[PDB]
Amino acid sequence: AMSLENVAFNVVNKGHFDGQQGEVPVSIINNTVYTKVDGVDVELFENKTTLPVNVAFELWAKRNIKPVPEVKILNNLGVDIAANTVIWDYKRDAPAHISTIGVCSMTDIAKKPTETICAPLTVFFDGRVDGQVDLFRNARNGVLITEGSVKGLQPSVGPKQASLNGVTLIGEAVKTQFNYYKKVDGVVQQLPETYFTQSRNLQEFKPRSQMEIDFLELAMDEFIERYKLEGYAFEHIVYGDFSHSQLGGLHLLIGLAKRFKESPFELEDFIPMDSTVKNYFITDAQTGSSKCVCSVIDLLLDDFVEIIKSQDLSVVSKVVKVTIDYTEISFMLWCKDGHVETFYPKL
Amino acid sequence: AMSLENVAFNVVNKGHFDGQQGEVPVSIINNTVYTKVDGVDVELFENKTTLPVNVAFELWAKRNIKPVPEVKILNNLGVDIAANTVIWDYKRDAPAHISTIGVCSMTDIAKKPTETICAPLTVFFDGRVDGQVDLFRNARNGVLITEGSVKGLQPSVGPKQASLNGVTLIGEAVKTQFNYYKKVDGVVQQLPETYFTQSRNLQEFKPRSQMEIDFLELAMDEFIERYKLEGYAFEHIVYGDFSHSQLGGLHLLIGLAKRFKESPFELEDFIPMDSTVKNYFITDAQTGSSKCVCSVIDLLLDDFVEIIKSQDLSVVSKVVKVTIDYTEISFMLWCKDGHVETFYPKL
Amino acid sequence: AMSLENVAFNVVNKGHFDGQQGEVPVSIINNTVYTKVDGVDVELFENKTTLPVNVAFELWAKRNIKPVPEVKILNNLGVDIAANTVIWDYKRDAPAHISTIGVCSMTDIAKKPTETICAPLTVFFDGRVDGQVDLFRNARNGVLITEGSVKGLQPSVGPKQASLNGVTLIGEAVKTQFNYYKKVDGVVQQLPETYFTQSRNLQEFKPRSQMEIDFLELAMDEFIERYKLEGYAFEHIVYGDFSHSQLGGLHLLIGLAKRFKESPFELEDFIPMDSTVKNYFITDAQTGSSKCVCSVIDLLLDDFVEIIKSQDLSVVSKVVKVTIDYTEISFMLWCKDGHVETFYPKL
Amino acid sequence: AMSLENVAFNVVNKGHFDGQQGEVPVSIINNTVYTKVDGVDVELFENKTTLPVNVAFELWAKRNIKPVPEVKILNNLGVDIAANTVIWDYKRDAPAHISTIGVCSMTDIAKKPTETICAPLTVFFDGRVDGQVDLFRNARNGVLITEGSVKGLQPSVGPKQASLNGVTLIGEAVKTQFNYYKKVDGVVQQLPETYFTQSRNLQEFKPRSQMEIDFLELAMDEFIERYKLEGYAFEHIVYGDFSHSQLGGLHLLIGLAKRFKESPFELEDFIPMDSTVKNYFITDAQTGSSKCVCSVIDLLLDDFVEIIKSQDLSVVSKVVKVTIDYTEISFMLWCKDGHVETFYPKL
Amino acid sequence: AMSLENVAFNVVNKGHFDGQQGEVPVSIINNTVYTKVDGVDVELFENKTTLPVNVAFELWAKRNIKPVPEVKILNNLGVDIAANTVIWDYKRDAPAHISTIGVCSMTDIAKKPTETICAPLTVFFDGRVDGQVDLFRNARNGVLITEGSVKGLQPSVGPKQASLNGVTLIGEAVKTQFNYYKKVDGVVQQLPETYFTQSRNLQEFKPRSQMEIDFLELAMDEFIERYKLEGYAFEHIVYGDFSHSQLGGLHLLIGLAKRFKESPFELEDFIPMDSTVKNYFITDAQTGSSKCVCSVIDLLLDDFVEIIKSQDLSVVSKVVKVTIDYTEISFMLWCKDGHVETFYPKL
Repeated sequence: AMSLENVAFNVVNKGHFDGQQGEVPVSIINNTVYTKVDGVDVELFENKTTLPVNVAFELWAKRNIKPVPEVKILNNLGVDIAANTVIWDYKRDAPAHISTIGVCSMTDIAKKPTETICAPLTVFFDGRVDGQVDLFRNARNGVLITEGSVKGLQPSVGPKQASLNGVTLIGEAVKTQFNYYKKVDGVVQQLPETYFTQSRNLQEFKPRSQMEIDFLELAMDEFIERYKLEGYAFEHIVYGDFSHSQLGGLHLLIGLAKRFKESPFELEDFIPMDSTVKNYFITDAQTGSSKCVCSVIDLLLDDFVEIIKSQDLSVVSKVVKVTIDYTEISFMLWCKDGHVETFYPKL
Repeated sequence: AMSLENVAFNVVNKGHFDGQQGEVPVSIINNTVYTKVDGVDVELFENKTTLPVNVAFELWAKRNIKPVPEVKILNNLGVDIAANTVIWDYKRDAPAHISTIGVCSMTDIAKKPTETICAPLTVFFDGRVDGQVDLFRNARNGVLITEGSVKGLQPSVGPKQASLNGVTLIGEAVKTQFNYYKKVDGVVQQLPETYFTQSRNLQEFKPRSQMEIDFLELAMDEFIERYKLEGYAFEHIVYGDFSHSQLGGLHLLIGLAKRFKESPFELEDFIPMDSTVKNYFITDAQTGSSKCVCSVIDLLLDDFVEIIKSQDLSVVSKVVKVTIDYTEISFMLWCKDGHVETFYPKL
Repeated sequence: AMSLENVAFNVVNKGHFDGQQGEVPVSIINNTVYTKVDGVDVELFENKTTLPVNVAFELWAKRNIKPVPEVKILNNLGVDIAANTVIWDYKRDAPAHISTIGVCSMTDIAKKPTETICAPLTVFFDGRVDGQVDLFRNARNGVLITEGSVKGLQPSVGPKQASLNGVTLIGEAVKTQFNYYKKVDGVVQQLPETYFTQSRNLQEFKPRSQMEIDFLELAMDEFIERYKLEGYAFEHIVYGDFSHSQLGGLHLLIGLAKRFKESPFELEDFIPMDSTVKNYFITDAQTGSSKCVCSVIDLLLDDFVEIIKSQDLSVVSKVVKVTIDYTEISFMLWCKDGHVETFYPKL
Repeated sequence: AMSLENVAFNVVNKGHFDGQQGEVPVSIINNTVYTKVDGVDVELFENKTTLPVNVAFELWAKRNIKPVPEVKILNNLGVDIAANTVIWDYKRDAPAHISTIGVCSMTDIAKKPTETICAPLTVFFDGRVDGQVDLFRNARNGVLITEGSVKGLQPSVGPKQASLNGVTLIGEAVKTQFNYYKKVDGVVQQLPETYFTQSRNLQEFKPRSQMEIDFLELAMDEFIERYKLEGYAFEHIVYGDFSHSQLGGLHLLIGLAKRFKESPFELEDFIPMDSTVKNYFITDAQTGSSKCVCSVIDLLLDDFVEIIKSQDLSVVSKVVKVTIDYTEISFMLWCKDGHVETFYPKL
Repeated sequence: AMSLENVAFNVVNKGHFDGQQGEVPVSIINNTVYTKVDGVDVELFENKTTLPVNVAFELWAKRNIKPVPEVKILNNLGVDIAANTVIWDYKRDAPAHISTIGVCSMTDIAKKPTETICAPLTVFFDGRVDGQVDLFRNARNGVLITEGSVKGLQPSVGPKQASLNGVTLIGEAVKTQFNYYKKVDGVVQQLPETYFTQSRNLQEFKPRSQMEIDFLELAMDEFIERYKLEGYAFEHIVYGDFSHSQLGGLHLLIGLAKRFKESPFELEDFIPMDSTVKNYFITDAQTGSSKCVCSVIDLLLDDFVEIIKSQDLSVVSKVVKVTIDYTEISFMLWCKDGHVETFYPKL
C-alpha cells in the first residue's frame, strides 16, 4: 500500500523510494515536506513543481536513479510518458512528464502500458528492465532504449553521455550509450542520422577533441589558419564580437567557455529547461556588450566545422536544416562574396 | 500502518477514522486536503488550526464522536491532555489539547498514560472505555468521567448536557450526564459544589424552567413583581438598558435572547473559544446603543436569582466568588441604599 | 510604543485598540493572527485585504467604533483619506482608504493633516473629535462632519442613518445624522441638494413610510391606483417581470423585498463593494427568469415616485441625472405615447 | 492592450518586455509565474517583492535593460520615481521605486510626468530617451542623466561605472558615465563635489590604481612606508585587527579583499540593499575574531588616502563630513598625540 | 516590552537582538519579515522552520553569537533545551531545540531553569554566563560547559573547534575548547573517553596532521606502504572504489576530499542535519559510479588508523563500538584471512 509516511521512511533510510516497509512522522507546511528526527523537524523536500506537494514528493522519491537519456532527447523523440518509472527533470526541478503509468495513484492514467488510454501516446520503454522490450514490441507508439541489440530491430546509436541523478556524464563504470528504437502507429521507424549536443556546462567546460583543445589554448588567428577556416566567419560565429553595445555572434558553447576563462560574465537563462538550442540574456561584464536573446548550441567543434564546411556559400540568405539530437534545427546562413557573414540557429 | 491515505479512506467511507484498511488518492494544497472521486477533486478538510495540515487532518479524523464534556468544563478542571482520544474543540475548530497520548506520531508525547512524561500532567480518562478507570486509579494527576458509579470514589454530578459531534445537547437516547472525579498529586480530590452554565445558543434559545418561560413571555414589570425581584436591579443587569450610547447591563444570555426576539442585533465574539464567561462586542441595531466588552454568562435564571438573593446588600462594593462550572467566578456587586446597583461578572 | 503584541493585547481585553499597556503572545500563520489563551491558540483576525497581515490587523484594531458615514457617502464626496482614524469598510472587509494619517507607521503618509503631502488630498475630518473643525478650517481640501452647527459655515444635512461597527442604523441612543461640509482648493463648497439611499438589506427589509407599507401589503393594481402611477411603468420598473427567460425591470430594492417575502431567489454580488447603485446577477428560483446585470438602487419609494413624476414624459429616450448620495446618477428614460416604457439607472 | 499573457509571451521570446504581440498560457501558483512549453510547466519568475505576483512580474519584465545609475546613486539624489521606465533593484530583487509613471496600471500614479501628482516628487529622467530632457526642463523636481551635454545646464560628472542588467561595470562598448542634473522646486541645483564608491564585490575584487595593486601585493609595513601612512592608523582602519574576540577596524572593502585572499571569512549582509556605507556581521574563520556591525565603504584607496591626509590631526574626537556618492557621510575620527587612533564611518 | 518591531529594530541596527530600545516598521508576507528603509521594503528574515514566521524571527534574532558547541555534540549529550539562550542550528536553518527557557513567550515552557517543568529535562548551561554554574550545580539533569575549571567537578575536555555564527572554527582570538560536565538525576556523571569528529567541509578541506598532509599529497600505494597500512583495506575503506556501478567504500571525509581535488562529484545530503555520521547519495561524475547511502564520518586520519589497528583481526564479522563525539558509533568489521575486508559505520 502506497503511503506518504512509507515514502518518507524510504527517503530517510535510502535517499529514494526502494519499496521498503516502515513509517516515519511527516509534516507538510508551505510546499515543504518535513520529518521528525529526534524531536526536531528536518526538511526532506521542497516542492518546486506545479503539482501538489505530496504528489510531487512521491514522484521525486520514485525517480529513476539509473542512467537515463537527457530529457531533451526524449522531447525530441516525442516521448509523452514513461512506462513504470519517473524521469525527473533536474533542469526544471519537476517530473519530465505530466502523467505516469503504474507509479502514483494521483497521476497514473493506467497501471500498465498495454491499456487502451496509452495506445495513442508515445511511451518510453527501458530495455534494462525485464519485460519492457516485449512491451515495446507490442506497443503502438513508443521509444525503446537498450544497452545492446534486440532481435530483428536496427538500432540507432545515441549520445555518448546520459543523465545519472541529475549529473550528465559519459559512463565508465556504467553504460550511458543506448540504442534507440521508435515505433509510430505500430510501424518501426528508422531514426534519422543526427549530430548530438555535448551537454557540457559553461563553468566546468572540458574539451573532447584535439581541435577543442587547440581552440581553448590557441589564439584566434592561429586557430583560424590551422584549420583553414578563413572564409567561415568563426571570429563572429564562434568567438563572439564584444565591440558594440549589442553582442555579436557567439552561438557555440565553446566560445562562451573561451570568453569565460578570459573574462567572467553572466547568462540569464530566462526559460530554464532542457533544449538542443538554448537562449540566453548575455551581458559581458568586461565590455558591457549585451544581447537580449542569444541562441547557443553545444556541438562538438569538429561537428560544427563539418556542418559549416558542408554548406553552399553561393546563396545570399537561406535556412539550413540540420538534424541534431533526433530533431531538425534551422540555421540562418548569410553569405556575401563567397564567404559567410553569419550562421546562427533560428528561433 | 498509520497513513494519510488510510485516514482519508476512513473519512471518505465512514466520515471519521474507524481503523478500516484501504487507501484513496490524496492531494494537499493550501491547508486543504483533497481526494479524487471519479476523476475530480473533492475537499475533505480545511485546516483552521496552527498545526500542519496533515497532522490536523489526522487529529480531526480521530476525534471522539461519543458525547464528551464541553471543553470549558475540561479547562476549568485543568485537563492538560486526553488519554487515547482526541477532544475536538468545535468553537476553535481545532483540537482541544496540544499533545496527545497514543493517537498521532507527530503529536504524541507518550503511547500510554502510564509513561513518566504524563505523570505531572492532568490526564482526561473516559470511564466508558475499558480499562480507563484503572488507569485513573493508578494515575497521579487526572480527571475521570463515568456514566455510573465507581467503587470507592464519591462522584461529582456534572452538567446535564454534553457535546456530541460539536452540538451541545441533553441526551435522551444517550447519556450526557457524567460523574466527575479528580486526582491531584495522587490524592483523590473533593470537587466543590457548583452551578453549571446551560451552554445555550442565542439564536435558538429555549427556556428550561417555568421561570424562564415567564421571563420570555411576560413583560418587565409583571415578571419583576411575580418573583419579588424589586430590589435586585434586574431591569438593568438582566433586561439591559438601551437608552444611552453605552449599553447598560445585559449580562445574562436569557436577556440577550429576550432582546433578540423583538429586535435582532450584533454579537462580535472577538475571542472565539469556550468559556464560562463570554465577552462580546455588542451593538444594538434598533437604538445604536453599544458596549465594547459585555461579559455574558448563561446560567439558569433560577440559579442566578438564587445567587442574587443570597447576597449581602449592606456592602457598598465587593467581589463575589461564585463556583460555576467547577471554577471560581468573580462578580462585582454594587449595592446602594440596600438595593443592587449592578451585579456583573468580573474580567 | 506601537507593537503587534500590544495591539493584540488591546484586542483581547477590549475588542479593539484602546491604547492600554500590556502584551500578549502572538502567532502569525497564513494571513491569520493567533494569540495563545491557556496554552491554546485562538484566532483573532483573518486578513481579507491585500495588505500584509500584521498591517491589516493593526488597521482593523484601530477602526472607528463611533457612528460614521457609510463608505459610499465618503466615496461620493471624494474623500481620499481620514484624519487620525481608520474607516473600516465592512462590505470589502478592508480599510476604506489605502493611506492613513497618524495611525500606522507602515501606512501613514503623514502624522498630521496639516503636512504638505496631505494638502492636495481630500481629508475626512470628524467634528466629534476636538480640534478637527479647526483642522478643516485650515485645510485646503477636506470634508467635515459634525453633530451640530459650526460657526460661519452652512451645513448640508446628511443621511438619517450611519454605520456603527459595520451595522447601518438610524440612531436613537446615539446621533447618526451629520452636517456635511466640503472644501475644494481652500474654498468652502455648497453641497448640492440630494436624495439619500436608505441602505437597507434585502432579507430584513423594513418600510420607512406609509407608502412602502402599502406597497408591501397590497397587490399591484391597488397600489398603482391608490397613488395614480398608471402611466409610470411601475409594473416593470419596480415590481419586476418574471415571464421571460430574461428578467425584466426590478430596479428598486423594495421590489426585490416584495418578491423575496413570497418567493426567495439568488443574488450574486459580483462586485462586493459599497455604492449608490448596485449591480447583481439575479436568478429567480420560482420561474427561472434571470438577468446578468440588474442595477438596483434603494431609494425611499416616496422619493422615487417624486423622481418619476418630475420627468418630462414626452421625449422618447433621454438620460436624466439625479443627485443621489451627493453624486450624479444617470437614469435611462424610455417613454412611448406619453407613458413610461422603462426607467433604469445607467451603468 | 496590456496583458499578463502578452507580458509572458514577450519574456519567453525576448527575455524582457519588448512590445511584441502574442500570448502564451500562464499559471500562477505560490508567488511564481509559470508558462507551458510543450505540455510541461516552466517557471518564468519568482516573486521576491512585497507586491502581488502578477504586478511584480509585469514590473520586472519592463525593467530598464540599458545601463542605468546604481540604485544608491538615485537614492542619494532623492529620486522618488522614474519617468516611463522601471529601475530594477537587483540587490533587493524588487523594483527600486514603489510607484511608476506610464508603466503598469496597477502601480501608476500618472501616465505622463507632467501631471500634477508628479510635481512634488523628484522624477528620474533619462536623456537617452527622446523628449526626456525637455520634460526635465519643464519639471519642478527631478534628476536628469545624459551621455553628453545639454544646452544651458552645467553637468555634474557622475561615477565611471553603471549598472547593466544587474551587473555593475565600467563600459567600453557602451557608455556608463553620465552627466547628472538636479532641480528642486523648479530651480536647477549645483551638485556638490563628491567622491564615488567603486561598487566592487569581495569575491572578484580588482585593483583600479597602482596604489591598490601595491596594497594587494605588498606587505603591511612595506606599503605603509612606501606611501608614508605612518601616523594614519592604516594597520587598524584598513588592514583590520584579528587578535581580540572583537574584530578591529577593517572599514575599507580593499582590506576585506586583502584578508579574503589569505583566509576566507563570513559576511552577513543583514540589511540587503544598496547604500554608500554597508553594515556587515563579520566573523573571521581563521581566528574567530568577529564584530556584529562592521561598517564598510568601497572607496578607491587613493581617494581614501586623500581624505585621511586632508584631516586635522590635532582634534581629539570629531565628526568628519565627506561628500561621497552625492551624499554626506559622517566619519568618526579619533586622534591621539598627533596620530590617528581610528577613522570609521558613523552608524 | 518584548515586541516584534523592537526585535526588528535591534536586527536592523545591530544584526541581532541586543536589548536596545526602538521600533521599526515591519511587514509580514509569506514567511518573510520585511522592514521599510526609505520607503522601500527590505527583507530581514525568511522563515525556513516549522514555527510561525514571527516566532522564528524572534528566536533567530536572539541566537547565541558567542562560540557554542556544535549541535551534534549537544544531541549526543542529550540536551533537550538551553537555559536563557537560543542555539541556532545552521544546518537546519532552525532553532536547535523546540522549547526555550526565558526567551520567547510563544515558546517558553519556563522563565528559569529552576522551575519544576524543567527538572526532568537535560538543560544546557553556559559557564561563560554568570550564575549558570550554580544553576547547573542545583539542577537535576543538565550539561555544563566552561572555559576553565569549576571547583569540585572533573572536566571532560571537548572538541577543539566550536561554532560561531554558523561557521565552525578552532579559535585563536576566542576560546572554542570547552570543559563538559553532565548530571543525570542529580548525580554528576563521568563522561566517557571519546574521539571527536573534525567537522571539516568537503570543498575547503584542510589537513590537520602530518599524516593527512601525506595522504593528500602522496599516491595511494606510497601512503599505504608508509604507515604500514597493508592489511587494513584502506584502498576500499578510505580511497574509494570507482570501478563498478555501485560505489565502493569511501567512508572517511578525507578520502572524499582527495577524490574531489582530482575530480569533483555530487553529494546529495538527503537528511540535512548535524550528525556524527552523515549519509550521502554520492554519484561520481568522472566514472558514473554511485551509491545511494554512503556513511561518511570526519575523523582525524590518525585517530581512524588508531581505531582500525586497535581491532581484533581474527573475527570474521562483528560490530565494533567506538565512542565518538560522546556517543557510541557501531562499525561493521569484515575480515578474511587475517586482513580487513571492509570497516564502515553501521546504518
